[PDB]
Amino acid sequence: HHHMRRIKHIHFVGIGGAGMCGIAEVLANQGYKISGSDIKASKTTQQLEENGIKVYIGHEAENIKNANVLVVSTAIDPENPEVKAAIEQRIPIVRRAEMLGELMRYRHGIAVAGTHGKTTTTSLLTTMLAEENLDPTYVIGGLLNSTGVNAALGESRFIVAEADESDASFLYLQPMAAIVTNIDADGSFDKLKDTFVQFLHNLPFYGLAVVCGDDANIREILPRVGRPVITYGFNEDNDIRAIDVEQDGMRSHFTVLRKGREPLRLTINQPGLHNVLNALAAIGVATDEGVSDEAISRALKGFSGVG
Ligand SMILES: Nc1ncnc2c1ncn2[C@@H]1O[C@H](COP(=O)(O)OP(=O)(O)NP(=O)(O)O)[C@@H](O)[C@H]1O
Ligand SMILES: [Mg+2]
Ligand SMILES: [Mg+2]
Repeated sequence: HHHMRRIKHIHFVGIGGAGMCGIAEVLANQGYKISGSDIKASKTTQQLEENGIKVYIGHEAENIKNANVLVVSTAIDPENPEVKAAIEQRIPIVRRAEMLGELMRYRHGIAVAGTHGKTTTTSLLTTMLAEENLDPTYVIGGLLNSTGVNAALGESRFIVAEADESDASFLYLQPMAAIVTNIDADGSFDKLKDTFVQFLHNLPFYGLAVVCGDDANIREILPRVGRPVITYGFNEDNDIRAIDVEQDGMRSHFTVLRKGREPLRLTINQPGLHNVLNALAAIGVATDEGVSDEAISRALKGFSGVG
């Protein structure tokens, strides 16, 4: 991937906050100098230090020394001393989602959205690409148990990332493929559906959206999407269907049907009908990306979960 013009030192304000340390880890593995700051030392900050990322405790204006850009979680608060010093010194400040957007530039990015099941689905799809030997970069909002990290840099073109709908963060992403697991109510619910539509409009006109056709709210916004859509679910009118579902204690067995493919029997190593649906979402993108049946089966059968 190309260098970012004149960016050598990136400083994360609130690096112990959610979503921040995974981006910092990927950028660090790419060769950027990564520093950060946070209110209180934590298991996240103690660890970031262990991989060479200096993590100041307490926000002092001097913590942004030598930084070329600052990363904040969502909004820019001028009352924060590091933020205020950066504005005084004309240092750029971007939100986390915009920095994640830049990791997708020049990559084949897959953004996993939905109200529930993003972390699980992102993990499943990442494992499927790993099993196909496609070494993906990934950014998960949780510990991938198979690797022991939230996020890692891969050498392939792929990056799989959680796409957060809160604060409309995911509109800063420019993916080549997207998942929407569900759109659940519990601003207004109508604005929220609009933003999911906007998110999919960020796909290129030829990009793929894999969405759960069992969800009535997803079904409602499909006429507005204007991109290639593949629906998954249990219902009969889905492009991708799990049938013959058997809940077997901590494991589930099902058959996935896919247009132009022979029926495929699978076992997912996690309980719950929602995780069969999450696996269908990952299967959808993985199939389109060329992942073999064997890689999909191995990934699902032995799935170590997300911490
Ligand atoms: N498809 C689903 N539909 C509804 N609930 C689900 C689904 N998948 C998982 N869950 C539930 O959501 C909980 C958290 O799952 P997770 O995969 O971390 O979701 P997320 O979309 O990443 N959530 P958040 O990042 O907190 O907005 C799970 O432990 C389940 O209780
Ligand atoms: Mg949430
Ligand atoms: Mg999550």
